[PDB]
Amino acid sequence: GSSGSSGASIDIQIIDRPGPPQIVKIEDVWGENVALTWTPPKDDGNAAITGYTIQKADKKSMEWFTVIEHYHRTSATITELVIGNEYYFRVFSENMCGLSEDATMTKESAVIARDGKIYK
Repeated sequence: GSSGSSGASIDIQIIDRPGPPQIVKIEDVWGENVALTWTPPKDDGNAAITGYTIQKADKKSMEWFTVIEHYHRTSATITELVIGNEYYFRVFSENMCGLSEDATMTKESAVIARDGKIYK
């Protein structure tokens, strides 16, 4: 097919805390590293999305420890992971306001193990 769309005369410039990422998935997990994959915002209209803060936590103390801040890419490889357990992860949104009030937590947890299934 073929179609387009263009035409508007308004500048909705309403600054405010950045929302969470469209979604957050886990590319995969191998050895003692985890691969996270979050999608970009649908807004992206206020403050150049500086980056995205990642936080990992275990199902033991559910403690969140700043993994990375003011990032760039949309994917980051986690480290320091113990094989034979699970862990969570949440991606935040920064720019100027601060950290997104809410974070898109992986629908599921990543099971650490010395293996990798190429499901894609």
